[PDB]
Amino acid sequence: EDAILEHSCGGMTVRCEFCLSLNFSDEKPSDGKFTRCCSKGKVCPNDIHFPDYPAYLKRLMTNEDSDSKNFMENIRSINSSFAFASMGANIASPSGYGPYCFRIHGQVYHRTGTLHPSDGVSRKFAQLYILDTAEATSKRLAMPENQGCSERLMININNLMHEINELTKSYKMLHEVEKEAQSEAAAKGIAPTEVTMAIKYDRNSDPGRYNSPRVTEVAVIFRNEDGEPPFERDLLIHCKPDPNNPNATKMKQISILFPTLDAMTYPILFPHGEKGWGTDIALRRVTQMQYYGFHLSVRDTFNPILNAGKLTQQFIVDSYSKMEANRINFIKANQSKLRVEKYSGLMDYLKSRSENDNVPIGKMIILPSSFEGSPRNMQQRYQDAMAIVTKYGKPDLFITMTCNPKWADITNNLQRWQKVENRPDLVARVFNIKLNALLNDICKFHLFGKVIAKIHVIEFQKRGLPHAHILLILDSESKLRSEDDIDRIVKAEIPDEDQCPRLFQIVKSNMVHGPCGIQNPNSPCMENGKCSKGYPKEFQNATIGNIDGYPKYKRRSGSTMSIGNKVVDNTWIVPYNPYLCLKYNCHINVEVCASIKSVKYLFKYIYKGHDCANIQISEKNIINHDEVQDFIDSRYVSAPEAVWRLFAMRMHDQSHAITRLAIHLPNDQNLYFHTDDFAEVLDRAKRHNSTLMAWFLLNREDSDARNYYYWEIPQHYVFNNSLWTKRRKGGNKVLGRLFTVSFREPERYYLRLLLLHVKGAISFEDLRTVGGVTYDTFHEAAKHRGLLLDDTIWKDTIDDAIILNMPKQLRQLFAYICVFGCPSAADKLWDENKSHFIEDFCWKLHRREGACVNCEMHALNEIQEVFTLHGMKCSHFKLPDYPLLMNANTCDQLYEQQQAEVLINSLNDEQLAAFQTITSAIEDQTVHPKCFFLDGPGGSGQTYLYKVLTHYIRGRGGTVLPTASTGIAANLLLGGRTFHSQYKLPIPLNETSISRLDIKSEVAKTIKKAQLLIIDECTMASSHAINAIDRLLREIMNLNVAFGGKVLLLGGDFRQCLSIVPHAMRSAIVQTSLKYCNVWGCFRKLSLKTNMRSEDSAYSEWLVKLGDGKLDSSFHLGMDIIEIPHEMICNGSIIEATFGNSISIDNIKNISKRAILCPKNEHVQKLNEEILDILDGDFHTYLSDDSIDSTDDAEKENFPIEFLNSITPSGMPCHKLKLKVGAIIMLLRNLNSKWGLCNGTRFIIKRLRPNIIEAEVLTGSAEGEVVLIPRIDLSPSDTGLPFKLIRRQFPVMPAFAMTINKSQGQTLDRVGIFLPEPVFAHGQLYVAFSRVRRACDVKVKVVNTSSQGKLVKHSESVFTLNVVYREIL
DNA sequence: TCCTATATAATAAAAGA
Ligand SMILES: [Zn+2]
Repeated sequence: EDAILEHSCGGMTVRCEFCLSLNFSDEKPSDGKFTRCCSKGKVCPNDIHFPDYPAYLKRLMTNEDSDSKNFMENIRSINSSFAFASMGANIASPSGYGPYCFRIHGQVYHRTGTLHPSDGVSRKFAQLYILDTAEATSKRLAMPENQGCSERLMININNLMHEINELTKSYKMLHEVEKEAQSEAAAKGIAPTEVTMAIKYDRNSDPGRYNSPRVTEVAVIFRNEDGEPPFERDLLIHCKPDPNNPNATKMKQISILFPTLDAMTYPILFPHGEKGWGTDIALRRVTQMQYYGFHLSVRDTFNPILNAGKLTQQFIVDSYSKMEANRINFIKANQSKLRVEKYSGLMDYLKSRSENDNVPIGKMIILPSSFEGSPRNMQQRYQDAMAIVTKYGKPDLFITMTCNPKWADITNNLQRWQKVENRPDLVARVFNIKLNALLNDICKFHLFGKVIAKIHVIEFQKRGLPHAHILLILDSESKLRSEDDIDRIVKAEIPDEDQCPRLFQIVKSNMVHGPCGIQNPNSPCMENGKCSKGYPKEFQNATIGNIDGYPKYKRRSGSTMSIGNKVVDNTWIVPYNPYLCLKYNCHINVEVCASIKSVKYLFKYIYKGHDCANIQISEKNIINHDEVQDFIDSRYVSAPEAVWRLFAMRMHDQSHAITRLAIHLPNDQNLYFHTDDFAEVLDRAKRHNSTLMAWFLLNREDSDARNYYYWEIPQHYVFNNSLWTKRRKGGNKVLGRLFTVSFREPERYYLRLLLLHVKGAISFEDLRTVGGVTYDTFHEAAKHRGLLLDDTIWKDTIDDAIILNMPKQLRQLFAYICVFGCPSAADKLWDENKSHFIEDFCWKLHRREGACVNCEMHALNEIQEVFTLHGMKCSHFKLPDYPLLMNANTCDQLYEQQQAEVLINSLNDEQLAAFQTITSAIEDQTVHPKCFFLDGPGGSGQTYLYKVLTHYIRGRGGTVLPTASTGIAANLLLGGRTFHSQYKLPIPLNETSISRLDIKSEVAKTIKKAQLLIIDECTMASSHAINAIDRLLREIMNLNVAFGGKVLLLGGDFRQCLSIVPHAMRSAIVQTSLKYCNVWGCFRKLSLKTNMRSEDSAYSEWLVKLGDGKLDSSFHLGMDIIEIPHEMICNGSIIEATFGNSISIDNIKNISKRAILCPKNEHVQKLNEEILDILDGDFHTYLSDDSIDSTDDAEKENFPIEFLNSITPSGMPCHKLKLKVGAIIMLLRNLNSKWGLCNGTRFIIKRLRPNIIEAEVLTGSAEGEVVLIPRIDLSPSDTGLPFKLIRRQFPVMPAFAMTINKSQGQTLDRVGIFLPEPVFAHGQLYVAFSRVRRACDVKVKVVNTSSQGKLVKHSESVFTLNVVYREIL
């Protein structure tokens, strides 16, 4: 009403003294000098006379001239025609002959390979194109109504350009060059060709509106590995021929950093030439951002850059691509190589340093790239956002705001000739002034109560309108716990027209409807559903009960208004707040979050880079109707985003910054040193102090610091130059976090516990000292303080095993408990029960109770084997230590040679050919990249080659080092190890990832000697992991050739499901795969598609077709629709058919192989319960104890134990496990991969007792050994959850039914697929069908729904969706 | 919206109330 007045910017009256520049009053900085317009007084024009803009072009740009309308419509084409330089593009040529240059979207482009390099080697060039987006007018353009600039206009501009432009004499215009290319083509008879670009639209857009001419009309499409804009692009200059000298070359190449590129590329914007602003005239030398900043500003004198219609959009989008690429490359080029080594190691090396010895010291570290989109930067932002939630608790309010193009402030400023779409600068500046005002109201004015913490991220839509998502964590006093509070903040109904007319109009247009969420929300094909026909229903109450985990607000039926000749009721009014909507006239949606799980989904807004789209380029021939089509997946940048990034405007803001503290052993710190300056490091080392060491000094000299614990010191002090100083500026609170340390180093784990609970430590000695008595080790000190976990559960588990009387298993149980579970005192258990553990060894070696030596040693050695695989040693656990024995893997050379000869004879013809190529490469002495990828359907053929190759190489005396991506795959291969263990790659795997293996370590020597390295499942391996293997191999060898010139055999099948990513769309997922990595070019493909099926050869052929998406028989009914063979479909209950009518303890072994597969985990849990009920037996309930590892005692209050019990994150055991004798169970942890236990290893329960479960292995090498599985501590694999849940439960899950993606490696004799809803991934259906060898053994049941079931109404046949991404295969 | 392989340790740079 009168009280609420719309926010007014106040006009552009204010101007800076240093330079004339019209700026809004709010934008003025505190100092009084505007940074963007002139960098204070630092930026000034050079003293060169500035020519006036030519009159004829100015009259055309304004509407005054008669032919002005035509000029504005064709500005993109006219500018390109008179330009002196061109951009290269790669397009396939029909008939093998193409014109030298072709026109795409109104800009001249030249085929890659038009200029052949004098060196004779052609650099790879990334592809960047400018796309018009609104090519709906192509049909009118094709029609000869005008669409030629009227001819007279072209002649008049051409005459003006020659008279006023000096460059014309030196360089020919593109329009003349294009004619010459056509003339050469005409003589050869090469046909004229037309090139067109199309975008497959994404499902995210404003409802019913996309690609609006008003929202955007120009964009850059670019493809690069990490989404960074490409530095290397091809620009070719055509030079007018000189009669005097034939030496001059017509084609020369200029890089993105050529000095006068701007004047050459865009002639209309700078007509006079390389004079005035076209030449370098910025003074006091000026960075690229500063130059663009000066030009894109509004001043009284006419500015060509902001008043040129479509060209203005192209200039801004092209300039952002050039500026970002130049900054990223310059920073990377000017980077010193850095190496990190511990202080103890460097000092030891220096004392024993060999004179004149060149040895690399330490591990290489690669510093992060500047671009925000790069993976490492994004991961840090997510971790920082997560800790604000952990400390301040669950978020209370989520608010989203979107720009309105018809806002009064944007319209009044625009001059009559300009249109909102043509000028991007005003939209970005007005939005920033408004967002800052709303942000201030919420926090500075305490709107919606006191706000403690805030996170805000701005993302641009395909239309290009900017929208910002804000999350607010309120203080405890104002937290919303009542229906009365929820109603005042959020309202979901149409306002009374008489009571509040202005509000009624704002709600009527901005928030009238929400797109119905039925497969496609934006598409208006569901016209009825699009407006007022959506999920919300008349609840009639605030009901903040989290029924579905989302509160449902009050909606009352019976109120409706007329919009677009339609009636929309209270069913669909997006939740809106009155004061905010009245003040800023734009769509503001306020929603309340009442579940911590709701944030888990919402936090993913901060994980994106640029918008992702799919573009297909087609070349067509007029003479004959021949078209060639190619598919490119590339990032998209709109014009409004580019102006936002070019100016210094923030895209992410967090209220509290985070400082990371360090936990280090007493003599080991971290020093980072440049490789060349080794001598300086020795002097610098004494001075360097890490955060922990500094804390000791602050305690020694300051009384006040004693009160705070080590974790809280960052909040009250700041670190500069290796010292801590008090902070008196009232600066942004910094939270402070301590990292988590793993049990692999026991002392460091004990140190973390002491720092968390001990305060006022003068020096390391004080931390160990407790109650006036020093203790020799950190572990002893912790026990006396009493901050250690109880070991009662472990003692009981060991006692039960002794009663069982099976000795070998008891020794294994001790190893599994110590490595995975954390035992405070392992030594005590071993000493008390030593006789029971070593009883078997005593009986065989020394008859009955004989007295001899090494009986204990033999027992300890068996336990040590499990420790070696995980990397721990017996000394760490304080067990008695005996020196390790030595054995040789190669064994008999004669035996390996004889076995190899027989295997070679049985190989198939395609297989034999592969053996010959791999053997030849090992013999060849030339230094050339030697990487081979073995393709072909996943199956028996690939494994047999690995066996024959290993035998042949061992026979010649060389060594092979087999490794595999998954634990189950590793068990099959001899001596299998997970590739993440062999090369010790970091678990997050960001772009800057380096292997932790030491160059001089014994393991490194083994990799150097090995002739061949084999990876069983490349499909699972991500691009980052393959890159890290390349760096380590290059470092160990002296060569710089890819992969150290070592033969590699990364066999894999790409039809199977790709590696899961936390959030991505089709365009995002394809780029991270091995195919889009740079090293892929060197790889040479060997094909092994010969099919090896014991029976039902027809079934194998059908599987390949489903995987390749070649089945198009029913595609006519719908896209991606296939028909299952009739015999397989089963109306009857899938449980009865797949597992058999009879399920009993007596016959469980016969039906053990069979299993049921379902797409979503929820359905799987329901099926498992029913089968368990039918089985005879008595239910035993094993409960679990769950805790959150935390740096703060209060953090536990925010997430209560009752909440932790309910959550069951993927890859973790259930809180309440119900199991009965004869059930099938699957291990969820690798444990001992070599012996047989793995990520699968399904077992049949034999006996169940408290604290111990006895099972028999149904799959893998063990095949029937009896293993006892103890409780172990399991932690969530994903980092999405804010807290780290440590839950101890038997690592087991009921396994009668498994999700399709958990069954990639298992082989099942009979399988039944139950599909409640259609599949949603890369290889989902293919994996489910592939498990069974023959067609008769698959039974499928489909539930009828909108997209699946009997799609033809009169046809009794069932159709299901098959999803395959064509680009990956 | 969903699905979840591996399973240990986490960067050099100035400046404000
Ligand atoms: Zn200025």
